[PDB]
Amino acid sequence: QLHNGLDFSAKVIQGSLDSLPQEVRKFVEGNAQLCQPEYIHICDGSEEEYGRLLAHMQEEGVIRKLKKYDNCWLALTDPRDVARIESKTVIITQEQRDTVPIPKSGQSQLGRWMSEEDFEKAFNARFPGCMKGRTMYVIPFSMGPLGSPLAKIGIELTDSPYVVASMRIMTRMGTSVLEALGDGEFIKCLHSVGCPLPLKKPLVNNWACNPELTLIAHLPDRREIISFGSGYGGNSLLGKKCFALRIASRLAKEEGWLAEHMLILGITNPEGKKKYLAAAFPSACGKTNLAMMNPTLPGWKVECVGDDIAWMKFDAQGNLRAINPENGFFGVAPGTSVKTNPNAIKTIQKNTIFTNVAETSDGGVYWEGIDEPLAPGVTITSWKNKEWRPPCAHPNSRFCTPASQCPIIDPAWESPEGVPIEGIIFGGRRPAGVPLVYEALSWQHGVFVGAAMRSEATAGKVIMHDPFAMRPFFGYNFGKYLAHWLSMAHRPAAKLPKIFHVNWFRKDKNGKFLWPGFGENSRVLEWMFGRIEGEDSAKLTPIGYVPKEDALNLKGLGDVNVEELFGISKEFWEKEVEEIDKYLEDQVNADLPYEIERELRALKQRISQM
Ligand SMILES: O=C(O)c1ncccc1S
Ligand SMILES: [Cl-]
Ligand SMILES: [Mn+2]
Ligand SMILES: [Mn+2]
Ligand code: NA
Repeated sequence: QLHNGLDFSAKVIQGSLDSLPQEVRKFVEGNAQLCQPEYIHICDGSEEEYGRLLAHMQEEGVIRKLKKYDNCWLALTDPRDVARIESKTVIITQEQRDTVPIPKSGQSQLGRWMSEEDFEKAFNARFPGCMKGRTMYVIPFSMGPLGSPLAKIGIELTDSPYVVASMRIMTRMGTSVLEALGDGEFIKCLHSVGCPLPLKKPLVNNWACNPELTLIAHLPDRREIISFGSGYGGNSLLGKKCFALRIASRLAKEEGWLAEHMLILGITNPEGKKKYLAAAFPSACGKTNLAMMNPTLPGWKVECVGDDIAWMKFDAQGNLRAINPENGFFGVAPGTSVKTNPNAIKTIQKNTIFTNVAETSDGGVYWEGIDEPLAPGVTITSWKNKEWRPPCAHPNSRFCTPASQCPIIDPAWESPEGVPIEGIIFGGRRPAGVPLVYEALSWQHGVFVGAAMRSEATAGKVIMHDPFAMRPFFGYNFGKYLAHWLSMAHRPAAKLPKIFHVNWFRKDKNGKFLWPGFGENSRVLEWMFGRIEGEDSAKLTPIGYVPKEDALNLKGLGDVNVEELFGISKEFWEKEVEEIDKYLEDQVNADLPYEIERELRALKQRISQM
């Protein structure tokens, strides 16, 4: 070198550039050159590092300690920066069609592509000098149990201590990961809040962000994730959606596995027999509630493996093995109660970071639907830091908690070979037409059932399509994703799990729920379990198998109207098939696989014979 080269050794405040794997050092030093951080901190993952970082954020006004609990914290954000922004989330590939199908008549709802050239301009308009005056933290992290053959490693560079703390909870991170990685391949994750010092614009609520320039980008062919201007959740904790669904789904396709928006639970019947099930419901639905269910049926146990993302690969015996690539739960707070989710309420009482919830005057947390009366003189500060009376919490407010703290965490939740999935459940909120539960007729049918998923949006009401619960998350062309799932039927040895669809939301003509739900949903899981064992507990219908009369355990429920709850109307299903047809034709178009068109035609045909 003729001067100091591009050596940032002088600016390292923890760790050593010399001890990094060569390619990790290149990634760090290149981005230090580009972003111009004041310091580089190579994270170790230690409790001391974590404790110190939290104390520091506290000193800078960035988080508040919640004094009601053991080591819990609260962040309140700039209200411009509160959620994933789909319209600023993009995937870059040489060809648009590889990322999203070319729709027939409308705009695609299945992803957003950006050209390499357009992304380069965007990147150049954002990242140069963006970390000036700030520490660049280097977060080495594993998605999956450390050293599992199903795990994948990333390195996230960030200028946000809040991301570092949250990534500690949500991933495995620190020195052990760098040691596991060695000279292997990793996903390159670059994040900045986009507020270099000295600040050009007002800092709101001690929450650095750059809303106008917010851009969450994915470069699967480069194995890169590049995210600018949001400090929040799925935009900044790059392991979760960006890596573990978007990038990972593309890797899965290359490699023969599946990366999916599914909870994983273990269910044990009164005789001690255990199965694992995976379930995909829209983000707005109760995946966490199901994954941590407290079953009402005596002798049944539910244990949680994960509440969000599943990586699944057929092993050499044909079993579908699943891991939770996450290390925590990043759960939507509102609606979490002792009634809807007692085990979640337990988990979050220790060592948890909350974002955009309300705070009680006794240093506790609160939100819509917490269903917990407040003591005599206890008042509320809203998530906007103002006094509040009976929203107090933002609808996308969150808890971020260690998975190991769940009182019903599955004993195998970190087993490196994964847990054997025997059923895959799809579901959506449908106030009419759709039965409580049905079973797919075949693998191909089951893939169609995934494809056809629809759900009532939270509020007049709209019923939206959300195939496989993956609509915001596909890493590549959804047609090709469907072909990938279909291909599993031709894999030698593969034991294809049974596929089900559920709906907890069916209403009578007065708008009253026909099914009580919550822990009563264990009655549906019981039926599934028996069907997997080969029990003759099903009746054939045009849409699939439903429970026979008297097959569902209704003991304890009184008079459940199973007649209406399992009613199938020709008129409803005629309309439903037409809406699914028009949707797949438009959105998937030339990339719709033959077998999915065949399943659509077959369902139309069975409905025609009613
Ligand atoms: O809330 C519902 O009723 C529901 N049921 C099944 C699957 C997803 C949801 S959101
Ligand atoms: Cl989010
Ligand atoms: Mn999710
Ligand atoms: Mn086939
Ligand atoms: Na704040």
